[PDB]
Amino acid sequence: ALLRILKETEFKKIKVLGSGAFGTVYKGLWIPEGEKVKIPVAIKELREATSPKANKEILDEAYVMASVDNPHVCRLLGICLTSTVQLIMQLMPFGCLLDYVREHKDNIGSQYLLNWCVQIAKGMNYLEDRRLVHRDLAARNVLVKTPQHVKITDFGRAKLLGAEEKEYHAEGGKVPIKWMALESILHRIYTHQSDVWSYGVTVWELMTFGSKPYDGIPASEISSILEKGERLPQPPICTIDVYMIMRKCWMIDADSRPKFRELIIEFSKMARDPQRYLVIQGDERMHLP
Repeated sequence: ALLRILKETEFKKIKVLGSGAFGTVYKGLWIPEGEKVKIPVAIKELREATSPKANKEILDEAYVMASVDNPHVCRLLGICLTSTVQLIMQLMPFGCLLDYVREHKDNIGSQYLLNWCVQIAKGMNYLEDRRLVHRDLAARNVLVKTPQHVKITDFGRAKLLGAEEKEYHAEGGKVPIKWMALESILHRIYTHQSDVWSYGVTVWELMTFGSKPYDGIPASEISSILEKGERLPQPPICTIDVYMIMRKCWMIDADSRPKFRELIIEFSKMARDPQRYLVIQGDERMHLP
């Protein structure tokens, strides 16, 4: 019902935006048959797998994906199954949040930063409610609909847990070490609470205006430094209150980390009085479109 099935006659890939492990993302146009509307979209065309899923398997997954409906998660709008699988998704015109904060850092104030933290927490809480573990939360995977509104995107790593499953046990390959919880690095275990760890790193990326975490430190050494108790440093604009939330996200004991529902509450409080919680030079003079 929520998932639209498209024919190749109903959309066009216009411009390549990027490529990754699972396929290629395009800017495109969706012109639904008979509807007399033209809708800007993102299209991801998936690479051919060694063992392609049957169409029935693909549609079953797509119907679940299409049902993920939250203001802060990028939604699958439709799918086309031909020689390739093409996913038609909401278009976030401003690109990823990491590049955005690097490009516009001189004009980003406390209100925007804290609002973004709230929105990301709300999106993640919704995913948790849907039993989805994202597994790749990072500023590069948060997309910008408008400067005032961001959406988390799943590029293919998200996993649905069974009603009685509390963990996803991964099967190896390339992983974003510097965003991962220790239990994920050491044991390939992923949970909603390991997503919370990654949320903390994502917030750190934002508060440093797009700094690279553990810059210059080899990925192979990360688990070692985490075990010693080392963590990402307090961003200069962060009050102790904000940094202490981030540090709680990186507790070794996963159940000692905040829940996303708690993060929504705490950052919502702070977003109501942003200059109390982040100290940015010239904050009251900045402006975004």
